[PDB]
Amino acid sequence: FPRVKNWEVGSITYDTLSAQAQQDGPCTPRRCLGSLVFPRPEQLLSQARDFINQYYSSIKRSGSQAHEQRLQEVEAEVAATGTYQLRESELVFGAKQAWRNAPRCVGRIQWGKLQVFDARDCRSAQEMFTYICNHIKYATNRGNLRSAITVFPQRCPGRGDFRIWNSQLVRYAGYRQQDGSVRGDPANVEITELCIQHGWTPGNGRFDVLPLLLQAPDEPPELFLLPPELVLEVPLEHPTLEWFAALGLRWYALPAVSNMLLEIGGLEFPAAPFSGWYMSTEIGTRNLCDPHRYNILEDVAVCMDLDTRTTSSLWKDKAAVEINVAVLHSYQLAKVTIVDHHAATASFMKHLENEQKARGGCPADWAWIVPPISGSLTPVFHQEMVNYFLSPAFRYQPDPW
Amino acid sequence: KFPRVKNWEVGSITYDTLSAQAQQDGPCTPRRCLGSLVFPAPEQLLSQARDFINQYYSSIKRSGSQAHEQRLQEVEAEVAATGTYQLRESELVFGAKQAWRNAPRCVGRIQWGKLQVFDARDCRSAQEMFTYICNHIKYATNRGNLRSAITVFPQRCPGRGDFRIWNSQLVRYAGYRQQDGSVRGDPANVEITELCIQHGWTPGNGRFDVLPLLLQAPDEPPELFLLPPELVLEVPLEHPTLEWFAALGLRWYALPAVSNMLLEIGGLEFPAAPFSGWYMSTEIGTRNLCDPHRYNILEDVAVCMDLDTRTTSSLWKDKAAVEINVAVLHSYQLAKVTIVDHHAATASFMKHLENEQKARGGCPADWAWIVPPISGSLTPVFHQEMVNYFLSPAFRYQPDPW
Ligand code: HEM
Ligand code: HEM
Ligand SMILES: CCN(C)CCN1CCCc2cc(NC(=N)c3cccs3)ccc21
Ligand SMILES: CCN(C)CCN1CCCc2cc(NC(=N)c3cccs3)ccc21
Ligand SMILES: C[C@H](O)[C@H](O)[C@H]1CNc2nc(N)[nH]c(=O)c2N1
Ligand SMILES: C[C@H](O)[C@H](O)[C@H]1CNc2nc(N)[nH]c(=O)c2N1
Ligand SMILES: [Cl-]
Ligand SMILES: [Cl-]
Ligand SMILES: [Gd]
Ligand SMILES: [Gd]
Ligand SMILES: [Zn+2]
Repeated sequence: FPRVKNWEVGSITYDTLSAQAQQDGPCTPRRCLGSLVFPRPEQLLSQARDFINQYYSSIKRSGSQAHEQRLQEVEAEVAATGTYQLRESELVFGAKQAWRNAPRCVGRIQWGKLQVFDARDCRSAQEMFTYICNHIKYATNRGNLRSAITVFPQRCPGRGDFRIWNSQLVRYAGYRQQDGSVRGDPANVEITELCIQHGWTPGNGRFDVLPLLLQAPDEPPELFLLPPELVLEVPLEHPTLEWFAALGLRWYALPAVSNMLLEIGGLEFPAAPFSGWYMSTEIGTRNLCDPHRYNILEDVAVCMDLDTRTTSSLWKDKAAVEINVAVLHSYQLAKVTIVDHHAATASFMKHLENEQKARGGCPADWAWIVPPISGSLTPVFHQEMVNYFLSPAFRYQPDPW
Repeated sequence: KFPRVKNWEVGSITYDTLSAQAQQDGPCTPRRCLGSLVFPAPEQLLSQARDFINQYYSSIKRSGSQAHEQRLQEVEAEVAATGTYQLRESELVFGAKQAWRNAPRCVGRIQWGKLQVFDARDCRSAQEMFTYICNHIKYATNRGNLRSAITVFPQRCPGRGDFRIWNSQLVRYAGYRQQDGSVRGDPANVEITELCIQHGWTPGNGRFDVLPLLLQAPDEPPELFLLPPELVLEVPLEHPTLEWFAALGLRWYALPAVSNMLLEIGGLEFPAAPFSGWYMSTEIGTRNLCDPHRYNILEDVAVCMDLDTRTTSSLWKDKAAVEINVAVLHSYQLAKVTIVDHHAATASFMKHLENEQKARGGCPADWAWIVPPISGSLTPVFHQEMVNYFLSPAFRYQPDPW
């Protein structure tokens, strides 16, 4: 039972929950691979039993009545068909547990508040688009963002798969050059090349919201233009740097992850987009200041008249902080839900104490919980953490080509 | 079948073949990663020594030669006759550099080849130990132009107790448990402060009181020694544009000299071998001054800056910590004392990673320690995957002598 210390306070806890880890991670006694982003048929019934048992434990209903009974239908269901369907409540309870189990999510204090749009009866690329559109409208909610996941049908053999080709529902274009250099978002240059190579007419500039390459089983994808009134965006301005708005920066309101594979009770949903709301450092520090992203750090520093000629003026640090200040200011003025890295990390500490008394620990990936600016100024920096894989869970999956 | 490692900023990909040589085992399993934890028979002495000698004769391109096999037999024979063996002076110098080279949480390893090794293995008392230590401080400080050095005291050996330095660093500030349960001075040093007093030290009552050295000779109680004030170079902290900052009265010392770690070379153990380089500014500005459990100045600085401290989304914490690091850098440059900022230091660590990949096929690195505690993704190490593992020779932690 791994001993875990908080170095700010001196408190000690043991992670007893770690003892139930499943799909093994990448580390061995001889080397640690915790800093790697992507680390490297009678079985369906075993993962199926375990999830059903997890369900009835939560609802105070282990050992009696329907506990026995639901174990049988999935037995018989896989006996005849080779797979099974989840009760709508299970799909809801599995959805929330997989969020609860995501080691890299700092927002999990919210895990109990989630809206599951059951789209298991989906049947075409036109059906998805409206299911995605109800999601985006429901989650955006005029800027009062609400956590939501939409679950499309569970993959089966013999036929294809529902898969959203974009990493997120809202992404910006990336246009190349004679010199290769990208106008727009360099992270999305690939999916931008597939969107043009499928019908879309490429826009002019930096923040062109990409279309949507949606793919119904077996058939090639179809482009879908997003309603410009459905894509809530926030123009970026700074509370006191008057020229900041003139930089013409923007970001969208809804972070909606549309390529991860949701896995409940052994069933694999390759299309199950979840959305929440942003922590401000994601937009201000990574999206805008990463060297391989919008890479605006130096442009902002010039406007602040900072001394970029020496690293020890800390001009990068100063410009980055104001970029974050502008993100937070802009989202609040637009009345769009956003959380700063200080409040977010402090709620995660509260989440860890919650998870300690409830489940005896919490899987957390320290490198992704600590925010990308001001890490030791947040409490999670001084908190030792244990990282492992529990089920149900979200997983990464190969790109569909 | 070797770990593939990606740099996300540039796209490059390498494989860490050196990790397969990992001479020991860390805390992680396929079940669970514990990488974020701060603290994770002659035959066996023989194979450790054998591996080091192999290493030493590889570095001098005498791999598998006459001298090489001579030394193997010599060591084999001396472990048989005495239970231990003795390092040659050149072996000791090579082993101390390799221990630095191998330290996975050190971001300054671009420097690992430039290390001054003082051989103190003939040391005989606590009083002589004090003289070697004072010479180390004087040489490494060098009036502000810092030089990396290590002084290596007699090795652990059967029949005799250990040489130990009780202090965690050669220069530390006292932490006096005030009567409110609070602390005046550095709270990380309350324990060693209590010990110095208990061992005869007359304590001061300032925030920046330099601790005496508690030096333990084999099978002897520790003995108190005061550092000559003019040996301890300090930097008063001022800010280039915030003139009230000087009125905080903050100081820090020039020489970071870690004195409580164990140096391991070829199975031999040196419980007392203090080493010193120079500071990266974030250690002082972010960790030592702003950690809530250290000097914890962040809020008092933000109030003085007139930041809005009632709400977190004003980023007052971030703004105040950035100005504290600016003051640290400005002050050390003013005083002409070596210091490196986290941008320069992480840039040079990327070059070390590239040197080490051509040289040994990889480099053991602890990502959570290499990425600075502010502005992480603004430095290139943030976007570099890393493989953490233990190679020997090595610096290791060891239990406190008391
Ligand atoms: C409600 C506010 C939320 C906030 C502020 C938040 C914040 C974050 C952040 C900053 C990350 C860092 C990962 C990255 O940037 O690539 C992350 C990871 C993640 N989040 Fe959340 N999140 C929220 C809600 C949710 C919800 C509703 C779900 C799903 C139901 C979710 C699932 C995940 C997953 C799967 C990851 C990646 C975990 C991994 O790769 O191991 N989050 N979150
Ligand atoms: C010359 C400039 C140097 C710089 C800028 C530097 C920088 C650093 C920093 C920032 C850390 C993390 C420590 C912390 O945050 O508490 C560290 C760790 C460390 N450094 Fe260096 N260092 C330097 C020289 C040296 C030398 C000369 C040695 C030994 C001969 C050394 C050995 C170590 C070790 C053993 C650790 C801890 C590694 C571990 O616990 O696994 N460093 N260094
Ligand atoms: C490709 C970029 N990285 C590697 C993965 C993208 N991703 C993976 C899933 C977690 C994640 C979270 C955010 N932000 C959020 N707050 C949320 C998105 C959805 C619910 S909350 C943004 C991106 C990602
Ligand atoms: C005990 C507290 N933690 C765990 C480690 C503190 N420590 C010991 C390990 C290395 C270390 C390095 C620095 N800084 C430096 N630049 C140096 C010190 C000596 C040469 S360079 C400061 C403190 C520490
Ligand atoms: C190499 C390193 O693991 C990589 O840059 C990680 C570090 N931590 C991160 N943390 C979050 N939240 N998001 C990221 O993309 C990353 N990138
Ligand atoms: C618990 C956590 O691992 C701990 O606070 C670590 C994180 N990274 C660090 N990195 C450095 N360089 N020094 C430290 O003391 C720490 N502390
Ligand atoms: Cl994003
Ligand atoms: Cl220090
Ligand atoms: Gd101007
Ligand atoms: Gd001023
Ligand atoms: Zn690990």
